[PDB]
Amino acid sequence: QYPIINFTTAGATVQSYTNFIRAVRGRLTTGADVRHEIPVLPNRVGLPINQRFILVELSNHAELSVTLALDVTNAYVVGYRAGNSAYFFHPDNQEDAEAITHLFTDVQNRYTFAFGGNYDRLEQLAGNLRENIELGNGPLEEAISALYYYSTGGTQLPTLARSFIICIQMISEAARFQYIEGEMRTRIRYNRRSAPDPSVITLENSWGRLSTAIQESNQGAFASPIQLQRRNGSKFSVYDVSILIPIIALMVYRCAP
Ligand SMILES: Cc1cccc(C)c1-c1ccc(C(=O)O)s1
Ligand SMILES: [Zn+2]
Ligand SMILES: [Zn+2]
Repeated sequence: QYPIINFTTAGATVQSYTNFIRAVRGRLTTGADVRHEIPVLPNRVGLPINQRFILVELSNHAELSVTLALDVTNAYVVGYRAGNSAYFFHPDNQEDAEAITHLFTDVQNRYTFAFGGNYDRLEQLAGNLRENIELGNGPLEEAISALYYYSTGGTQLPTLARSFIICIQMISEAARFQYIEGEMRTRIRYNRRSAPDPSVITLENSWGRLSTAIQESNQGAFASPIQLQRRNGSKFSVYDVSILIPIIALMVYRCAP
C-alpha cells in the first residue's frame, strides 16, 4: 500500500502543519541524493510502481476526508479520492496513464479529466489567477468540502479548479519550498487567509528551471542566471545555489550525480 500522511484543518497549529510537511518530504525522498546541499526526488527511471506515489489524507471540521495522490518524482498532485469516487488529471503520456491505474484500485468509480493539472489550465477553469485566490486554514477547509462534494454534483468545475490550486500550493509547493512552507506557517500562526505574493508565485513557476540550474551548475555557479521576484514584485537574478539553500527543499531529478 502507498504511504498515507494525515492532516486536519480542525485545530491545525504551526506544530501540526510543520509535522505534516516534514512527513510529506520524508515520504517523497530518502534524502540519499543531495546536490549542492539540496535533496533530489527519486529518478522516475528505476522507480518501481509500488514506490511511485504517496497519499495525503485531508480532513476538515465537517469530518469530510479527501485523499490526494502525489507523484514522488515531482511532488505534484495527480488525482484524489472522495469516498467511492476517484478523479485524475489528464496524464501527459502512456506510461503516466498506466501508472495512475495503480491508485485507489478498490474505488467503485474512476474518472480521468480531459484537462491537465497545471496552474495555467486550473486558473483558466477557476476563472481566477493564483494572485486572487486566498490561502490558509479557512481556504483549505473549504477546498476539502468542494473536493468531497464534486461526485454528488454539489461542486461546479470552477470551484473544483480553485480548490485544486489551494491544495497544490499548501501541500506540493510547501513540500518543494521551505520558503512557501514558511508563508503557510505564518498564515496559521496569525489566523490569516490571504493570496500568495509574487515571490511565492514566481518560485512555483520556476521550480523545474531551478532544479535544472542547480543540478547542471559548475560547482554551484549557474550556467545561466534565473530571474525571481521579491515580496513587493521587484525582480532580481540568482547566479548561485547558495542563496537558494534556505528557499528550495526538494528538486526534480534532472541528471546523475
Ligand atoms: C532571498 C531570496 C532568494 C531566492 C528567492 C526569494 C523569493 C528570496 C526572498 C526571501 C525574502 C524576500 C523578500 O522579503 O522580498 S525575497
Ligand atoms: Zn476549530
Ligand atoms: Zn556545490
